[PDB]
Amino acid sequence: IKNGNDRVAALLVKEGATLNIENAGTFLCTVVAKGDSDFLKRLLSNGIDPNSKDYDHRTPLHVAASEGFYVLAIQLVEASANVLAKDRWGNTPLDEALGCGNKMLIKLLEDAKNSQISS
Amino acid sequence: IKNGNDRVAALLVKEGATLNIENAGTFLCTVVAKGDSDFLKRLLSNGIDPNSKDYDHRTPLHVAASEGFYVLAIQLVEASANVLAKDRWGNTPLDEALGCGNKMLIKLLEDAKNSQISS
Amino acid sequence: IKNGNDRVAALLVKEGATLNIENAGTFLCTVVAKGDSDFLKRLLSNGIDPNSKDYDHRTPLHVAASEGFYVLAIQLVEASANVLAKDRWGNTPLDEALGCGNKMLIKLLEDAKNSQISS
Repeated sequence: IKNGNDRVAALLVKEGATLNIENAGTFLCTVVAKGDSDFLKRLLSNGIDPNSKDYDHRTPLHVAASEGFYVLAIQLVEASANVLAKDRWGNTPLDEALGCGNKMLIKLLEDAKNSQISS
Repeated sequence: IKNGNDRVAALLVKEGATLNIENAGTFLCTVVAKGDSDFLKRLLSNGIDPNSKDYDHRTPLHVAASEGFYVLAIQLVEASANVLAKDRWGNTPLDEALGCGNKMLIKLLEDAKNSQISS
Repeated sequence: IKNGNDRVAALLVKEGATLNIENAGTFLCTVVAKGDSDFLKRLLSNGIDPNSKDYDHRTPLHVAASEGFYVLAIQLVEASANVLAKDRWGNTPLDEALGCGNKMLIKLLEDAKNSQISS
């Protein structure tokens, strides 16, 4: 997936494959810091957990909501990632997006909040 | 350095080798979580820059303050990694150290912060 | 858009064309320096996002506030590019608009800021 060879990657999972890496919460939030949207597309297709905690129990939304990757947030929420998490000092990802200020993210956060409320 | 062969590292620095890695701050924010103080000492042996910050602008002082360490903080104090730099959340490491607790290390951190401010 | 042929733009958007550029936020700062309001008005016809910020985190409201414009200030008011976002220097655009002057536009900006805050 790093080299973008999905054809072999597709048949690799068919025969039985999985991702076994450490600090995945810290690793993935580094990827979203660079801003590359192509890289995160094929990771979620292989079942990677999007709610993995970082070194400070920081969800990827904490990095995502602060900077405001509204477009790079639809793919993550397609995996039913939790939005009721907390920051290191205590901050909801939906509240984190609201604090920074983003109308597009607020609507997305409200939809996530509505989905979370509906459960 | 990773393999622990400090003896052979003397020839490398004598030859004129230098340390240069990408996202150094993020690397510094997870080794403290690992707690490899002995391996951390070798990092300071080569004089690596301690002012590196991650995507969240969190210096190693910030995570150490949250971790509530004493021996590592004293070792970090020897490295002299800034005094009080606001992170993404805007909380100074001195405030984080006081808020976290560890009065045995907070008093040392406060004395170090006062000395750093005076200097 | 650059050549001013708005007639072919209607067919292009009907075909489903998208406006994506790199370092977009910096572009909205230099255009208002040139004062091409007619060219700027065409940009909003395609629904370009006005919340983009440069490397200094300066929204188009910030540079317009320093520029002390009135017609453009009325123009970006309809764009609704946030209310008051701190820049690298930490100065809100409303504070910058008030500090710069232009009471003819500052009063309109203050009313727009008050309306944006209420909304």
